[PDB]
Amino acid sequence: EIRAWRHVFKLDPNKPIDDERLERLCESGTDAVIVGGVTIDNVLDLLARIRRFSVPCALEVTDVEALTPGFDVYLVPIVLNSRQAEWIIGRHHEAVKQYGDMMNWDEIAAEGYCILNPECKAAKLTRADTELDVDDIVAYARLAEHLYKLPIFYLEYSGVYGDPSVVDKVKQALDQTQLFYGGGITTPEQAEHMARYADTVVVGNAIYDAFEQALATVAAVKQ
Amino acid sequence: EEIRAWRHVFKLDPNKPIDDERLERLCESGTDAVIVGTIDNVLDLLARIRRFSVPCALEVTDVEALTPGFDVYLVPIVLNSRQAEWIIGRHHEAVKQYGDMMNWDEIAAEGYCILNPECKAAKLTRADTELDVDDIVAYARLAEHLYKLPIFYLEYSGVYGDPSVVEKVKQALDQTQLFYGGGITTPEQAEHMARYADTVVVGNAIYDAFEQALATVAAVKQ
Repeated sequence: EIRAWRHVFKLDPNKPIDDERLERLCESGTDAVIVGGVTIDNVLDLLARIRRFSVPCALEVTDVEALTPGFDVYLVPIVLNSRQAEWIIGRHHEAVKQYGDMMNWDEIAAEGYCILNPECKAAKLTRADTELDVDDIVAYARLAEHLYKLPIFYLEYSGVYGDPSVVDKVKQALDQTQLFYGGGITTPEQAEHMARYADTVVVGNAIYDAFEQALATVAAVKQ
Repeated sequence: EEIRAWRHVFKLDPNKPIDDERLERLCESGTDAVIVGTIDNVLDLLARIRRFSVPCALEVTDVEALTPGFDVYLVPIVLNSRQAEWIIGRHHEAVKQYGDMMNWDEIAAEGYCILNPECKAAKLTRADTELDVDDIVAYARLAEHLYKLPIFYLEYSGVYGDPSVVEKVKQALDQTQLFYGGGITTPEQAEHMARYADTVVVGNAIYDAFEQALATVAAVKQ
């Protein structure tokens, strides 16, 4: 169950990670490892290596081409602040049309993304409106919680460390919907601060850029 | 209200005059609910409906707020719209302005799949109506297992759909309730859609063929 996740690592399947690092990462105490791009073979190869360990393993499906059976959870982004229906339901429709019959709905959890960094690749691809004040962001969180009833609302700051006060304000609006935070977490203090408000804190880039610090984020959140 | 129990509902257009006689027969018909689809005029119609014992719902299509006094507020989300404003845009605007004083316990989302291109709703929302049964089933799954909406709404407004298609959609849904609306003018048409749809919606027929529209209730109930 995702509700228990407090710290998760996110691995880029196009980025290499040696076996000794993968071991240290998977046995670090993190609650889950998310594979997030991407080819189907590389996704399967990485999964097989993770399965050496007992850590829950999830796939974040950003493109149907890399959709792979065998994961514990399928995290499905909905870009709530996108200007294009494509990134809100369109691509989802295409994927569900083709693969819906083989999907186990118990393993699928939608993530109501609110992409907040304009300089990020995700923002540009999805045509996200990042010019948002806290009230805008709060409105999205409330939509996720009450109207769409998504399992997850996800504040995505990508390569920048977000505003902890915004994360705190969003949390107040949420309840049944879980609050995920991602963005520029490199130090344990950064991890700890966001973890005070976010249900679940996601650590990605630091894995490749500052591995030892990335490992330290676990205890900072979980202790 | 426990909307899962609804089998038959009447939908009234507040811009179309309805006399007290027909309103009363409708409200006392045994229908599970009367859905209302100027603010002082909506309130007037509400008050007239309140003289009886039938649940009254407001389907909200404009940013906002919600006119107070209804038992249930129904919020359409047009899943097959090609524009984000009909899926999240206007909903975001509304929640931003009025979200601090909204009672979500009285609000139910309707995952709409608009299936008649000739209607105003389809044209306004830029709905993709050219959908095969697989397309519609895909929307039904999105409504229940990605989005988690209590209602998936097949809207053929004016035209009578294929009951076989409605059967397939129902077979794809689990906990999400299937509403059907479209061209129901006879009790036979109502009963046949009612064996697959959880809830059938009778609208137009109220105005041009009242006796037959009234007869749709018993057809569904029996």
